[PDB]
Amino acid sequence: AKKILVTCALPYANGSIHLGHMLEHIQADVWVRYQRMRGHEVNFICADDAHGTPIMLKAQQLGITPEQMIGEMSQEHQTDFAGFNISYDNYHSTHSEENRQLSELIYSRLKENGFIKNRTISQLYDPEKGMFLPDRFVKGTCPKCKSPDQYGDNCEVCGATYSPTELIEPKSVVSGATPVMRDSEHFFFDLPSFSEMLQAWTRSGALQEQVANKMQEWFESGLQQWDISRDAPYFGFEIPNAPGKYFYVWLDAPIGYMGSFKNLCDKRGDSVSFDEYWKKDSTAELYHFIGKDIIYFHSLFWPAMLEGSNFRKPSNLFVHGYVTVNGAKMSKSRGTFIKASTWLNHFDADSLRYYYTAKLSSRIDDIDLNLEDFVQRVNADIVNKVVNLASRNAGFINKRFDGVLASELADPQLYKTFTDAAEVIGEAWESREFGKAVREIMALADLANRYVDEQAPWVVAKQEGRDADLQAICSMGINLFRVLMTYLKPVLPKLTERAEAFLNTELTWDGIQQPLLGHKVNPFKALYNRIDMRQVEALVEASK
Ligand SMILES: CSCC[C@H](N)CC(=O)O
Ligand SMILES: [Zn+2]
Repeated sequence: AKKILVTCALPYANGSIHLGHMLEHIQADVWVRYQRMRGHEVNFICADDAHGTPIMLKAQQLGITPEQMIGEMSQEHQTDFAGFNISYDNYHSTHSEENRQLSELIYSRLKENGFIKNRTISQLYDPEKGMFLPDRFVKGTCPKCKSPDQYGDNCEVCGATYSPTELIEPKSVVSGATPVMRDSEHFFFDLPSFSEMLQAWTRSGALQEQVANKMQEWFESGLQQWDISRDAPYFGFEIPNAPGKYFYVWLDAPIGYMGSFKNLCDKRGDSVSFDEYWKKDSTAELYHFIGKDIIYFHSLFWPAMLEGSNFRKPSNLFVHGYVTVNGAKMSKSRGTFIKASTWLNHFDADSLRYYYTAKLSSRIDDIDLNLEDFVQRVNADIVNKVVNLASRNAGFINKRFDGVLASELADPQLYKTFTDAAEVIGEAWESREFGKAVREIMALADLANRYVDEQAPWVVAKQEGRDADLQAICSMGINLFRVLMTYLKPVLPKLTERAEAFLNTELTWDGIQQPLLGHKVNPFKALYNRIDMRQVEALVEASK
């Protein structure tokens, strides 16, 4: 049995969960649920990313403490993820004593080992508020086209890009005061010292080809020292021995993966597992599921931080693409920027889990939620292929055979075809070729429905003396449903629970080798109903 620690990226505390987050958390959860079904020790770890200047300022604007605000969003996030049945073993916060201690420990080791440099930089500063301004908190007039009210390093009228120091008549977004350049000592992590180590990691063949290609572009451009400090006022962790200095959010954020695991171990009273998973000699596996917009932090800064502080590095990074809706980036004006909470007012979680899983692969390409296709595919595949095998057969079993399945399989060869597919389907789940697994499963579902059509139970049922034939056919279909629901158990947790209640059995991966014979099943109300485009139209309207 493997020991596996899996994470998803830590959601920003000052935004609601949306369908882009859900792609990542669903992808990870399907993989995690499969690994648990194969008997491994799995720890699925996440947390909110709760630090930084935007959070500090938003809390001030709301007139509440940052602690109050992040606490409220953590609850909102966890409610949403729970509604999608994301099966975390722990959901913590980067704003935690565990992450503080681990961030201070890693920093102190990096510093003792020679990987922290001090250098003075010059940055725009709001003298009224009394704070350095990140680029997006500076506004002014575009130096090229003279358009007013442009933010940060780019103009949304003419498209020009420039340093915010080039803005005409610059203003602080916080106070309206004119910012000035001010010097400040910053601490830098010496990423370039890890170049050779990181290049060897890139060539090993573990990472997604597309990610390794991006890494080569970054090595070509040249690694640079990384500014990991921010001046007060800040919401984050203060740097030991450096009054008025804080760790930049992105330094402490991946350490939050460790902090969340430490929290889980401590709450369990488990004094051994943290070191078993994070020491350099670990035999446990560590996987980060992440989006393509945060590769650099996880593939360059993070392994180097771990190496330099005497911890193990990730076994793999699993990177996915962006979510599009109807082929395009999510659009507020079109109602396609869809929150996870809004989704659940209109559809169940299983429908989206299924749709994403059917499109996902081991590559980093974007995943398109085409809403018309969503309706067609859920109805065709879930209602009419898989659930149909239960719904078309269970009525006869319950009404004419007292709920009892036949004592033998009607078509043992066909059953073996279904169980023989377990190796390829499981390999597809394992390798993250989710679309391939779904295609195989639905090909089997087509065979199962062809079997039932060939036996014509709606004819057999009306013909005198054919009761045994009817029970045989319907029991065979139910056993095929049992197998397909096992293969789909990582994908469709709630439907699976309903299937298990109907079948009077928990679905295990190995259990498919023992069909249900001479076995009582239960009645059920609709296992899964059809959806329609009116519901899609309502979702879109509700999201505008
Ligand atoms: C350690 S992963 C942290 C991920 C960031 N919170 C994503 C973002 O804010 O864009
Ligand atoms: Zn301009």
